[PDB]
Amino acid sequence: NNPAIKRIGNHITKSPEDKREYRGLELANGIKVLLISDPTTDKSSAALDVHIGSLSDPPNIAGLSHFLQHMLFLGTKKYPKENEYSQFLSEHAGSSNAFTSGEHTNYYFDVSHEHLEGALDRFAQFFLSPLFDESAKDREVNAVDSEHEKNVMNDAWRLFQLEKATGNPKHPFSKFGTGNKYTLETRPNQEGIDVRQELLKFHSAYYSSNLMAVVVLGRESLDDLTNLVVKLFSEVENKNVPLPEFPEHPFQEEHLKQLYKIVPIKDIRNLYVTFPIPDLQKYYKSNPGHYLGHLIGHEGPGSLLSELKSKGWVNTLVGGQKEGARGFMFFIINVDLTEEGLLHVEDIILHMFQYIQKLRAEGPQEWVFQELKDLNAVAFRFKDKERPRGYTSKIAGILHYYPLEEVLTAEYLLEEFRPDLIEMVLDKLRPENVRVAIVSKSFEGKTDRTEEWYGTQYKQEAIPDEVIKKWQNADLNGKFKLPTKNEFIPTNFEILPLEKEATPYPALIKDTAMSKLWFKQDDKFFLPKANLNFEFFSPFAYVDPLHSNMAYLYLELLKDSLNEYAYAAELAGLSYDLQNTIYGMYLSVKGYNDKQPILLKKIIEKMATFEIDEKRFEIIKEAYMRSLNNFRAEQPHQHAMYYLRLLMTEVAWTKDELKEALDDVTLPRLKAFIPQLLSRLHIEALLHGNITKQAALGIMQMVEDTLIEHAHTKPLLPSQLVRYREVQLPDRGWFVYQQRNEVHNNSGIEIYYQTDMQSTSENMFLELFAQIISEPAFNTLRTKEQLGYIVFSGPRRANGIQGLRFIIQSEKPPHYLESRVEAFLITMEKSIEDMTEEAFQKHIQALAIRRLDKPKKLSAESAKYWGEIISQQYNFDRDNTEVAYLKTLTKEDIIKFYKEMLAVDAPRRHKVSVHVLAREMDSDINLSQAPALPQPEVIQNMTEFKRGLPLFPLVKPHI
Amino acid sequence: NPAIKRIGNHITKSPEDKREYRGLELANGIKVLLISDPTTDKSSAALDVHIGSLSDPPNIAGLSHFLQHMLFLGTKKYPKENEYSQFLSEHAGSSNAFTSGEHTNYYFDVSHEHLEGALDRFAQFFLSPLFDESAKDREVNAVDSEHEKNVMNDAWRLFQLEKATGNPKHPFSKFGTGNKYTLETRPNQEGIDVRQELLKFHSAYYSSNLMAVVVLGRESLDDLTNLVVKLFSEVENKNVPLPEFPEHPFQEEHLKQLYKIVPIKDIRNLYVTFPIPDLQKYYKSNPGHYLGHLIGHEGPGSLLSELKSKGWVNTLVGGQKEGARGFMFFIINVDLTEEGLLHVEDIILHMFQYIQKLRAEGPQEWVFQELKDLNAVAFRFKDKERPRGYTSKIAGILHYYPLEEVLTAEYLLEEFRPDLIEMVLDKLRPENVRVAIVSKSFEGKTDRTEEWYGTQYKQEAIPDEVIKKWQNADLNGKFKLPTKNEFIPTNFEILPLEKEATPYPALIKDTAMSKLWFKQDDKFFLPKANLNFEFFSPFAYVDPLHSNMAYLYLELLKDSLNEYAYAAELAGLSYDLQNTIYGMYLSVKGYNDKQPILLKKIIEKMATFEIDEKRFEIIKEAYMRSLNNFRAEQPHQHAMYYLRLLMTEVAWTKDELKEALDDVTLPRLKAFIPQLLSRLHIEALLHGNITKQAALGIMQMVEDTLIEHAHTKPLLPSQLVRYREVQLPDRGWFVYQQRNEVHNNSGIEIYYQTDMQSTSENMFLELFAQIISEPAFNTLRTKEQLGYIVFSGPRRANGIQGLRFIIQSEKPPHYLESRVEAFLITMEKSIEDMTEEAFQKHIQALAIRRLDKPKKLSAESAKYWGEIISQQYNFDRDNTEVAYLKTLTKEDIIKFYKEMLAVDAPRRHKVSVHVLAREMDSLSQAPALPQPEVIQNMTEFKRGLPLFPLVKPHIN
Ligand SMILES: COC(=O)NC[C@@H](Cc1cnc2ccccc2c1)c1ccc(OCCCCCc2ccc(NC(=O)[C@H](C3CCCCC3)N3CCC[C@H](N)C3=O)cc2)cc1
Ligand SMILES: COC(=O)NC[C@@H](Cc1cnc2ccccc2c1)c1ccc(OCCCCCc2ccc(NC(=O)[C@H](C3CCCCC3)N3CCC[C@H](N)C3=O)cc2)cc1
Ligand SMILES: [Zn+2]
Ligand SMILES: [Zn+2]
Repeated sequence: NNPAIKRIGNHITKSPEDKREYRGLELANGIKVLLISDPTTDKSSAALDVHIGSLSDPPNIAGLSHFLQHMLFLGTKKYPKENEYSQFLSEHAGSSNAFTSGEHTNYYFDVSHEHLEGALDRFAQFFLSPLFDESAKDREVNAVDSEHEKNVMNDAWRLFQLEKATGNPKHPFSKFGTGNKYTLETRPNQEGIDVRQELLKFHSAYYSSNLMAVVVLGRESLDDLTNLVVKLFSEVENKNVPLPEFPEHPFQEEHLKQLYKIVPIKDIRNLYVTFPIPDLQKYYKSNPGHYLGHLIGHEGPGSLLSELKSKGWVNTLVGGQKEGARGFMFFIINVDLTEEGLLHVEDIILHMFQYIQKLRAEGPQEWVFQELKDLNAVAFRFKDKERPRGYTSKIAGILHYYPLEEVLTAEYLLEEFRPDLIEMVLDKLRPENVRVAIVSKSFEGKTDRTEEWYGTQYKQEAIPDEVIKKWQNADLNGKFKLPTKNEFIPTNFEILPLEKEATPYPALIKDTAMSKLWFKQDDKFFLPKANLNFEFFSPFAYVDPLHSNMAYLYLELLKDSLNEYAYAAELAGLSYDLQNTIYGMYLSVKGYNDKQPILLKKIIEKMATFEIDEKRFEIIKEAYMRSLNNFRAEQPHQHAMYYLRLLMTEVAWTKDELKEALDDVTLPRLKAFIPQLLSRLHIEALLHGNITKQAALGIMQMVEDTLIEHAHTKPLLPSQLVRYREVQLPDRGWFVYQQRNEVHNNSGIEIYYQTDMQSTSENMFLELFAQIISEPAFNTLRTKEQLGYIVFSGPRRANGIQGLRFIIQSEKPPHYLESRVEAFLITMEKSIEDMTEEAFQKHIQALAIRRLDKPKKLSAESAKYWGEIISQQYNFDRDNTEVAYLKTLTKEDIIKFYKEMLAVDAPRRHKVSVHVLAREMDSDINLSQAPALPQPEVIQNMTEFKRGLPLFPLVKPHI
Repeated sequence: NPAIKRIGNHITKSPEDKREYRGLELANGIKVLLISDPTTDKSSAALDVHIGSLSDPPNIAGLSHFLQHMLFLGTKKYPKENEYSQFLSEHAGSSNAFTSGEHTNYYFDVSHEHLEGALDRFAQFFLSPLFDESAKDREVNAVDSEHEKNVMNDAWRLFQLEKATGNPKHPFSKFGTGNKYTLETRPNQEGIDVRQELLKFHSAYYSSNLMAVVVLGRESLDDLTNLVVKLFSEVENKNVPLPEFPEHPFQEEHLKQLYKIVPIKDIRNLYVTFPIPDLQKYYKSNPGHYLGHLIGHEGPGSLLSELKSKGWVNTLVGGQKEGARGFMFFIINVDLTEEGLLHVEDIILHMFQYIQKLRAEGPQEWVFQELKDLNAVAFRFKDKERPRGYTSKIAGILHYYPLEEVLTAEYLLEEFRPDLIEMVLDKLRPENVRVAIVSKSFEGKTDRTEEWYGTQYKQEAIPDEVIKKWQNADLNGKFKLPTKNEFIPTNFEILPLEKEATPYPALIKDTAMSKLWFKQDDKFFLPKANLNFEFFSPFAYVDPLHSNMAYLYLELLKDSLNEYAYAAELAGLSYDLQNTIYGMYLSVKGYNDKQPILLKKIIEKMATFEIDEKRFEIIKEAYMRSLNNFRAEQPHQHAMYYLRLLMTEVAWTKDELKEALDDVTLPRLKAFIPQLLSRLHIEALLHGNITKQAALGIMQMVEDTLIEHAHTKPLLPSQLVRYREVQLPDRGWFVYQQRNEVHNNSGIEIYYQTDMQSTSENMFLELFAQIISEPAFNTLRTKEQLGYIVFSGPRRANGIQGLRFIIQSEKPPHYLESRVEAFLITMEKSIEDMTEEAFQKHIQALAIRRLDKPKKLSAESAKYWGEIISQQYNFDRDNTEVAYLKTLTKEDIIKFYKEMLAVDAPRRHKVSVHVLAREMDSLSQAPALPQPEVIQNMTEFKRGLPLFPLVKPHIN
């Protein structure tokens, strides 16, 4: 009926549990579209994906597709204002982003459901009439340069690019996609290159509709969205641009049978094994790479990892298919290395080849495939509802590779068993086709080459033919066996009827000296899943640095020992997490409820009757020592946040204290620790999901009985159940703690204005001021003043106390940052004074909607409940109570609050700043007038600082 | 001049004693000792009448005690009753008195400038006392108060019960305290005028010939002679023959008798007594001291060692017990285990076996010689005594020894008399034994009740078969005589005062492992040193279990080291070792000579200690009963104990500790000790006859002994955390209520928390406490008659302070609250009205008290140790704080009360603890009080309030 529509796709295959409605169609200009109708959604979204990226970049400008990614969303003929799209989405509780890959430039946003047409109209105009405003040319270069400079000191980005540089330089795969100040400014200036004209050349030659895909999600019907997208996207130019393909592999003979020795930033030992393979995409209905990745990357009994671990060579492994570009892919086998693993690289690889050879001897297995196909079927069926912004962005890219009807089922379903394709792929995984890379600090001052884009230090060798022959002739290994029938595969998906005694919030169904049990039966999602949360309290887990180290190692060793068993459950959508806390231990079991008690039983049984293997203990003790030293390689803002937590909490063991006390951790001392730690405990739990009241009680009893029987567990005294207090800062006080980051040449800062103890009134005073200043903070400090890559503002909540926080990572000294934040606070006071009641009520309403936002998955609901339980505040109806009080708030109340608590001259001001210096550092112009800042009290000793100040009380519970 | 009957020869003193002495007998028969000490801060005098309670008329019990109370209540020269106490209060003085069975000792101290003034008031009570009728009823309520206090005390209960089981016609059977019944109720019923009987007794017994006067002053011996003659030569001589009681109060019918007594506390004791002749005459030889030393010995081969080894007894006390002139006793008292209580006959057999070993081996001259040598050293290097107690003690012993031997008397032994040792030993036989067993296992199984205390007991005759068994006691090979004591000091060298010596302790070491404070003694010059150590460990108080483990570890350590340590303790080298809320405390005191040997053994034992399973179980049981036994402590103590739990950050209760005790196993304790000693911090004070280098060597030795045997590493500074005081809110009032199940008396503690300690805050509080001190006693105790215990003063804990009131009364706690509140108003008025002259008198009185210089090393060390344990280190505090006190005004104090303590103060921080009586249900105008916040749960109360900072240390 409509000439603007080429074809309306048939039924879009979806999960029976999916209530969202789908319509697929192709427009006359060649745009592939998917319309998502969700009358339930709080946020409406859209995405456009151009099948052009950084592999198409011109030789003259490296990072041009990525620079276009920035320059395209700056002004349009309909909306000449550069920041229109950004402002509209900010004004209507939205957000936007984009990314550039080698073959795609994806653009996306979300907005309040009532404003889809307005946001989409602004979005569509960039694909119709862009202007590329010459005024933002230099700031975008700096935004792209800031992105790369952040990546430069990242080990993964370094490796990613070093791999690209060690392939065929004549191949597009070797291109540097990010760009920088050099590639976008310095170099084009020297060569008399017109950056804007080269950008427009690129835009006009590649950005065509035939290579585009659109996804629109909203409350509006399928037909209303069909009209909206036709109106907005049938006018987009169709220059019939051919799809860029790369059939030739960037890895030719001279790039095979090669060995690379790389120097990292962090003290990490890793082995990377790669095989170039053809492009397997077209075989998505059988997916041979997934079959082989499942087996090679298996962690159960008889796996390659198991043997490599037993040999004491590796702890972790990753195996499978890795995307390349249209025409090529890679097969990887990635492992970490123990000190002995680094010495037995050749041996490890021999074992890798022995496992690959076992699969050849055994041949493909239909039963392994049946499990994989059946599991993905259950996965797709009971899958959680997606965040619309990520959902659209994802589908936009997927539309290019699959028929309209298969874009939901694409990466989930398996149909045909193709053992011939498995045999085809497995045949490329051979020693004459291997590329080997070792990453070790031991290569420092022993390297001859440099990757210039990042500065990575490496050496390259050709692998001796005698090493290749040993891998080819590799003898059989009986330790390697194919996995067994996965008994963890779920079968019972019955949604237990909603009980007569069912409550809207978690109810305390057990209250004893040993345990406090909070339970809720899911009354919203109705998926066969549940979340089991346990917090085990012991004063012996943080009494001193030694015991803290021992509580860490205990649980690392426990997860390691349970790994081979737990893996099968993980594959069957049942996962667990076990971490030590500053009060004891945390256990979470998520996923399908069916086989959930079995894994829980095993976890607690292992906990209570743990037999430590000396070899594992020594390997894990070494890796934890490295992990301690590796904190220095973390970013300055991350360090700043770590120092404030130390400073502000009553008891807190530093990384320096923990590593000093690690040497004293012996195997008998640890063997003595476990019964002592488990001798006396309090357990506080939350069991939420597809469970009944009597089932939750039986779970808790099983947990109790296992600890009582095997560990001889007894409860703790209520006087022993004590939490740490926050430091109480003095009125009109300002303290500064300074430290240096030795890895990065940027500064870090956290500015904390401590207000008072949390309450309905105090929370909403702070949250309203935070709501008001939120967007301006980013546009001022980040966009206008260009302070740093990281600019953050919001409430800080710790130990029942709260306040206002500012986190910034800049190239400018922390003391300059101090004066800028202070000027901004004055501007915000002016803004609140000057703003209208209409603009003020919009803030109260924006915050109110965010706080009343319904959780969209069970885990999101449980996380809200868990927060109230771990804070011991138990205010499950918080949002309603606090939103009712917020609506009564006046402009003058926030002005008074600022005047008394936050202002430079406020009578009750409590400012504490943490300054993290850059690697090389030492300690008008139409900008806001910064006030006069007093002399800070410089903190020299964390203990003396705490000893000289009072500590706050602890917040009283609701229940 | 002729008023002196004779002047004694040289008064034998120590060459180390710089004080001058003069003895003389007055014409009226008064024996006198004069002490000339120009350096003395306080001067003192004491008069002792050799007549006591054993002289009371049978129809008026406690009359001698009553005369003591009525004597110092006005005279002809000084008619007002308040005169004497008032005079001493105005001139930095004090006074007290005690009545025993044979003596009435009256004594005082005053400023060294006001000796003549004070002694003149004192002297009149021995010339023309008035005995004011106004105080008759108040003094009876005072004597009745003292007896009612002792009524629930197990030691006073036994003391009287023993006296109720002998010859009733013997003066020893007398109740010497008296009460409202014996001094008021019964005499009125019998038509006895107590006043005339009081005057009768005083006339008959208060004779100068039975009196001894001791005077200590800055004044010369010649000037002291003139003063004591001027005042005491007029005391009338009634020529009273000194009473004697040579019959033994236990005649044949009272021998071979078994007594079964019910206690208040869950205690188990065995008392074995032998009536003996009055050995006082043999004081130069002293055979009772000899046998006491051997029978009571705690070293290898001793009676105790075997009784411990068998698992029957933990402790033993042996030797002569004083009776009166004419009779004495020889005792062997032990405590019992659950098993000792079932093996009493076996314990006494073992006692008799040991006695027989002393017979078979005969007397040892070297044993006597060692005692002689030890008393010579102990007399020579005797610490300087506070004048008040020094005069009091001499006034008593003046009666017993010649003038010249009054100081050496209780010390020096001369001739070895094996004949006497055989004579005394011949009395230690089963035919002459008396046995008493104290145990709750007798509750409901007794027939008699002691009338004065209500003590429940049974009397039995020891069977002839049991006596015969004990008589036939074999020789036991387990008993061996003690060996030569290798702890006897020989090196008495006083090291020269170093060029770099300091007046206060100096920080001579500040490492991660230890903080060492040192001071060479520049005051006393006796061959002694005090070695104090604080060991910090987060594992000594992490939970109630570790706390019990810390207690038991040191108790077992002290137990195991006892046989070795006793020899040192006899040789004047004692030690203390106890668990703290932060770790452990060790103190080594006495003669420096053998001091590092003992300290090396204690530190070695700490680390290489091996636990005996039998002792562990025994000590564990002893500690479980000790926790329970707290229920029998006074209600005011209970009230003090609860406020320490309420106001401290972390504090494990007696209930939590006793609940944790069953989890203390032997493998658990063995795992704990290596763990506790693994990481330590030591804070020490080494004060005495030592050099800087000697101190450093001592600290290094302690550190190295721990490093070697325990692999000790230092803690992190971040781990050296001290508990905080709960910060009370402004205008707040919290009440905590409990009950005392044992006592029918109420206990209370009222705390007005002020602020953190600082020069200004300390002196505000201390000056306010000075002003209200006597009035609090006079109003609430004397006038209102609230109770025996009425206390007011500053409270100091965790760098914080405030005002406190402690009252033990039979009246309910809420009443005391309003009466204390009424008193606060009364003082608010009293301060506004008092003169500048009256105000300055309070400043001077506090200044004098605060500047009162220590008389011995121990007292100086204690002052320094207090500065160390608080982590304030303000050694020059007393000078600084007094200088500031002298700048304070009546206005400054008025401001402080109105802001912090007044019923309507803006910053009033009140917390009260109420401990009700056993039976209890759950005048100036008192102000209106708000409704208090009742503390249900101690932890929730603590969680709901903030915590104070910790006081900043005073740096050099
Ligand atoms: C993309 O960036 C790079 O190219 N980086 C370069 C190399 C490092 C390198 C290499 N060679 C060089 C040669 C010369 C010079 C320098 C060199 C540098 C690199 C770095 C990191 C890196 O990260 C890994 C993720 C890569 C994503 C693909 C993938 C996903 C999942 C799985 N597999 C799994 O998650 C599997 C499942 C697969 C599907 C079936 C079920 C199993 N499973 C699950 C969890 C763990 C388990 N053991 C396992 O196995 C495999 C691939 C990849 C490559
Ligand atoms: C004062 O109160 C009473 O009398 N109460 C009565 C009885 C309990 C009783 C008894 N029998 C009864 C019969 C029938 C009915 C009721 C009865 C009740 C009692 C209670 C407590 C009591 O307390 C004990 C002290 C009593 C002082 C005499 C003394 C001092 C020191 C030493 N001996 C030592 O200090 C010796 C040294 C002596 C000198 C040379 C060196 C050794 N040494 C040192 C310390 C420890 C060591 N094991 C030791 O041995 C001996 C006696 C005394 C008596
Ligand atoms: Zn970018
Ligand atoms: Zn009295």
